[PDB]
Amino acid sequence: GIGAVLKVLTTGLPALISWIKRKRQQ
Repeated sequence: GIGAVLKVLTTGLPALISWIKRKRQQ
């Protein structure tokens, strides 16, 4: 999505740490 490029910018915040989080914790 062309317009999603700007959206993902914020979605990457919670998804960034979520990656390492799921690793150890839920």
